[PDB]
Amino acid sequence: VTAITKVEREAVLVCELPSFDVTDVEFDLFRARESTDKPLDVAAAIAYRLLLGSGLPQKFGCSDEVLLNFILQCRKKYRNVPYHNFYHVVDVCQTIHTFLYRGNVYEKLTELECFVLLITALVHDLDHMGLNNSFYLKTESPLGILSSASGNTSVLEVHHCNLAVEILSDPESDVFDGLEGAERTLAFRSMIDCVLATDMAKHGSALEAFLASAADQSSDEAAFHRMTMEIILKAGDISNVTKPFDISRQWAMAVTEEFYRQGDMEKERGVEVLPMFDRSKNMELAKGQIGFIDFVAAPFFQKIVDACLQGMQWTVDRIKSNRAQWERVLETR
Ligand SMILES: COc1ccc(C2=NN(C3CCCCCC3)C(=O)[C@@H]3CC=CC[C@H]23)cc1C#CC(N)=O
Ligand SMILES: [Mg+2]
Ligand SMILES: [Zn+2]
Repeated sequence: VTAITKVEREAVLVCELPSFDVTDVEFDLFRARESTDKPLDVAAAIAYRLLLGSGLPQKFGCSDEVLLNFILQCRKKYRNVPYHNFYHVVDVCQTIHTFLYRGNVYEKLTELECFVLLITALVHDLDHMGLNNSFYLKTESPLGILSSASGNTSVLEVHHCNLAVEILSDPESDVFDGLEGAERTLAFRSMIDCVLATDMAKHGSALEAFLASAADQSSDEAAFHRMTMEIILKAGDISNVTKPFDISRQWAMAVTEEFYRQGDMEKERGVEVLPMFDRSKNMELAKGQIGFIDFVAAPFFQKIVDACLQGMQWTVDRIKSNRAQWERVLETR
């Protein structure tokens, strides 16, 4: 990777965010973006203030300047896509911080596990092109061909991991350079394992393994820590429906557009498209969000909360409240 310059660092350091609190469950990233000329500098400043405010990089030997360089090297590898961009990953990092520290999930994990989680949120979708794993496999795109020949169908998640390793190989952006021996190894393994767990083809497997390990904890403490890390990255990743309605709605507009674009691209390529990805078969946003809530997100959050993450109850309450709002949109169309 090329060196981060003094000017690039300075353009982040000048951002003031008076009147925002980045640790709060009601924090609004859209309003932070809209408040400035330079929304990419503001988003970088949010991630910087959040990580330093935690105390964790200081604990684990990561200097202020290595932390910032890492944040800016992540930023340069995100694309100009509608949803899977630098704003998504800064949102995921902020949200995980709320789960650790307002939902008290930090009680279930070591400090080192918490540091790894927050860093991993920023690398978890590096160089995403707005196309899912099925696109690559069905169209025989070159990365699809490499996946099948190679024997791993998590085409996207392996790519994100390759680029995380690339960034951390430069001493100027290695946030894990203060760790020793076995700890350094734990960090790399954890990071990678968590990123691989974000592929929605493993959603059901991940959730079963978590609920099994939570039913003991005692019998295998290490497997419970590992699964808790995976399940919290996954929860941050699909957290848009746990936010204030107007924030939730903006996220939904953006993801929906990436679905449509994939569908246009498959059609172009002679592949027959599922109707959720088809501009021609949909009108309003409401029914899609109600479906995502009923069939994926509401059961996921209620199960993790009931099994041991009791301090995360507000997520369920806000999901139910957003869903009633979409329901009203439908029945008074
Ligand atoms: C805020 O809304 C949303 C937020 C996220 C997703 C995601 N779905 N899936 C898949 C989609 C195919 C069906 C099988 C289950 C879920 C992904 O693999 C995406 C990539 C990684 C994680 C979740 C992502 C969908 C919606 C929606 C909607 C809507 N139709 O309104
Ligand atoms: Mg992903
Ligand atoms: Zn993601």
